[PDB]
Amino acid sequence: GIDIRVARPEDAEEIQIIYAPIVLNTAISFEEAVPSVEQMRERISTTLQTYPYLVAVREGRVVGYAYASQHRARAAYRWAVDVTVYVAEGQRRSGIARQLYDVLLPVLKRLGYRSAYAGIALPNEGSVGLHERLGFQHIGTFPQVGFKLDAWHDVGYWRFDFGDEGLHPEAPLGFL
Amino acid sequence: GIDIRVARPEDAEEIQIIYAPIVLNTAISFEEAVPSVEQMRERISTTLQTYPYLVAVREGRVVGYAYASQHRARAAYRWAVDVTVYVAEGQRRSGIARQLYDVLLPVLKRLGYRSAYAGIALPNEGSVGLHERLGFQHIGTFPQVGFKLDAWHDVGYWRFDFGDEGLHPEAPLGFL
Ligand SMILES: CP(=O)(O)CC[C@H](N)C(=O)O
Ligand SMILES: CP(=O)(O)CC[C@H](N)C(=O)O
Repeated sequence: GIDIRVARPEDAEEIQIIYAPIVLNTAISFEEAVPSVEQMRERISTTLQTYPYLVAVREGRVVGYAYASQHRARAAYRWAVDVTVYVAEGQRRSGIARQLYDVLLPVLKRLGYRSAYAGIALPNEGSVGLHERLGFQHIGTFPQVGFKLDAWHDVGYWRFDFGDEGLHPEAPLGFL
Repeated sequence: GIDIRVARPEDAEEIQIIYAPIVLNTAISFEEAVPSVEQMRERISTTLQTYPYLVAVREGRVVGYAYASQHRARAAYRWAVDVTVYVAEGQRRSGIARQLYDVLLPVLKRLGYRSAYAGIALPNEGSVGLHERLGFQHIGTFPQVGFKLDAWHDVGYWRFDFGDEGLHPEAPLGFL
């Protein structure tokens, strides 16, 4: 009942089940083509080489996942990280989401990142409240920055601060 | 006498001369490695395959350049584009920058983009005023997102709305 494990490439099929509808029918993800199970399988592997990738299991099945990712490419951005959480289309009011974050965030802090950023396609008052009750501060919005499903969607950014200012290179999740 | 030209890889050298010290000792660019002339020569070629790359020439020399680049990776971001302008560290109080934007922006609009974004490392009253008097809206700031030269830097984003809501795929600057 909502236990959080480190993900694995074998969990690709159940992560795709969650992600496929989001891509086809929502503007939650700004992708337009559904990645295959094998494609999701390479993503998980690639991510785990440097970043945490978590899954939330319930009754022995994956009902949610969360992974971190590079914020930007330039060197001076290395203490910044993107965070991404998708719960399965129904077991929300989450819950699963807050928990996935309750594990992902402290692990991020340990590795040395100073800030975490979440992209939230607007409107999504449910997703917004979640982040804001975790401590995320809204720091900006890119209006009409994207076009999907015959509509112009804004993208807002929420920052989670870890603090600090001594500056040493962010270590990676033990290179899986 | 302040003339705006479409860049070509032969301008690589003079582009670096402007850009190399900016990387070494400013927070304007978050690159840490100083790019060579060959590296810059490949960036110009690659950019010109899809995006406009401009230079400002006066007295037969480059005094400012400007280029467009992909804003984000995912498909629904395809009508959004990043903009970058660097002028010569002695020919500023520009001038040059305004003339670059006077050319770059309308090209972008005719290419089918709906919004252009400029990322400004803060503080910079010089660059901020420029964008504000051109029509850019401040849409947010990423606080302490970068660390370089023993200091944490905020990055601001300014948006230039081209308008429209009919949505046809952005065309490239007549590919090389
Ligand atoms: C709108 P987008 O595709 O940029 C980000 C999607 C999701 N919120 C995430 O955190 O990955
Ligand atoms: C403020 P800046 O000039 O470093 C922008 C960096 C670039 N967006 C990135 O991909 O890191």
